[PDB]
Amino acid sequence: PQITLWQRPIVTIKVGGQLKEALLDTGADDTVLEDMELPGRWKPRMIGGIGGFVKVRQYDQIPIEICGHKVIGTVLVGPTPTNIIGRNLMTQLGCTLNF
Amino acid sequence: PQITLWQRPIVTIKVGGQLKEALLDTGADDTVLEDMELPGRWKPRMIGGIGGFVKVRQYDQIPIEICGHKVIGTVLVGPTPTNIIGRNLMTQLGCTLNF
Ligand SMILES: COc1ccc(S(=O)(=O)N(CC(C)C)C[C@H](O)[C@H](Cc2ccccc2)NC(=O)c2ccc3c(c2)[C@@H](N)CCO3)cc1
Repeated sequence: PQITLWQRPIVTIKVGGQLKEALLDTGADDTVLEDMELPGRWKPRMIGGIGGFVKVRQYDQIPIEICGHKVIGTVLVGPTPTNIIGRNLMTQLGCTLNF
Repeated sequence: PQITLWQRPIVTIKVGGQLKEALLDTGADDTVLEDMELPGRWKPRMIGGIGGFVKVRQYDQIPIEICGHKVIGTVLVGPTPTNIIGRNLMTQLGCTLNF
């Protein structure tokens, strides 16, 4: 698809069995999801953004379906107010910024 | 330009007389710059990032030069870790996301 930016670039994802909405975010190094239940070991991590620093849980090699395409990568889980799809997964969709 | 996302999409911009590096950010509704002094008056505004809400200054009708392009819009100034270009300016560039 081609997605313009007159509104938020929001897509449907499926992770941990659940369908969710998420934001395609070229400013995010990594993918950050709102608190949910995910299986497997994780490791604590700190990320920094506009509101300061937040503590997230880092999950490795987590499968995520984005608009029907299965990708896999690191997923951070924590108290973000919005599900965010980072570059680490957008590369795997073959996604580009065009102007 | 077609920009892949294997690395951060950084561009040089010219604003308020000054040359600066900023991040192309589809997850940002609005453009946000670190403390700067801009032409014109501002009003207070609260914006919400990954760590919570923060007070910024909203300047309207700020001209900005981005990748050989001239644009003009609202620029927010406040405690952001990195300068970010939001959708409000990227639409003026004609940016799209493409899978
Ligand atoms: C290592 O992985 C990460 C991933 C994401 C982040 S981040 O979310 O903190 N962020 C990094 C910088 C560029 C600020 C990138 C996103 O662009 C960020 C995501 C977000 C969107 C909505 C709500 C919370 C977070 N976007 C913004 O901070 C942002 C930027 C501008 C903006 C708004 C938000 C609106 N809430 C109000 C007006 O304009 C940091 C580290």
